[PDB]
Amino acid sequence: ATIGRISTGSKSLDKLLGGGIETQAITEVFGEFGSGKTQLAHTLAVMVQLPPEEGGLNGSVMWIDTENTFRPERIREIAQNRGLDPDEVLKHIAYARAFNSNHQMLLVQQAEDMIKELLNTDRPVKLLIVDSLTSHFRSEYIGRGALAERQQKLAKHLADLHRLANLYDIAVFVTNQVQILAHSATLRVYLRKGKGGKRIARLIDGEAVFSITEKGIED
Repeated sequence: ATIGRISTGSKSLDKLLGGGIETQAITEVFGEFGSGKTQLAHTLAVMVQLPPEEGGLNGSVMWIDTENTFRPERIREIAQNRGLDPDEVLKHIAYARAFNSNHQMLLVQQAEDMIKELLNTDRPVKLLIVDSLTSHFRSEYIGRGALAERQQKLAKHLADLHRLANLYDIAVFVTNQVQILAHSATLRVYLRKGKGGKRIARLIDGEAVFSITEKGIED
């Protein structure tokens, strides 16, 4: 399958990314608390539902939430302000809370069932969000010997996510709160606060600038 692109809502960020978030890839956004990672996730969960000529993939969404940070009313606000029906957009997000890292890993395997079910409908899954990818792993695997153990378990989790992205033509979008470790995401985007309330994005391995608004994010 040819890869698809999803607009982030920001022309600046889309250009940095080569035309938006890619399917058949894991895109990791990382940065400090408050850098806008979850706002970008909320915006993408709306944008992917747009038709292709507007920057979406006519797609539905699966969301795995490790920090109780998903806000249905934020989805509804972004949707309405972009001209979409807020309740239809929300209904196309399958939502699950992961209560520890082992549950998080099972939920990714569980997601394959719904992905297969929706694959030949008019709104197949096109975006899988894990927010936060790392918070449970950081809490649970700590101290001497934890680096190797945590990295190995996260490598398996990311291998599972890569398989879903590649096999079913899905964009996987993950967040990582960061104040030397290896990472296996396809593309890593560093996000930080700038002046004037702006957020600044930089690829790791120019910079885009965007604001957080009633439309989610935009230039």
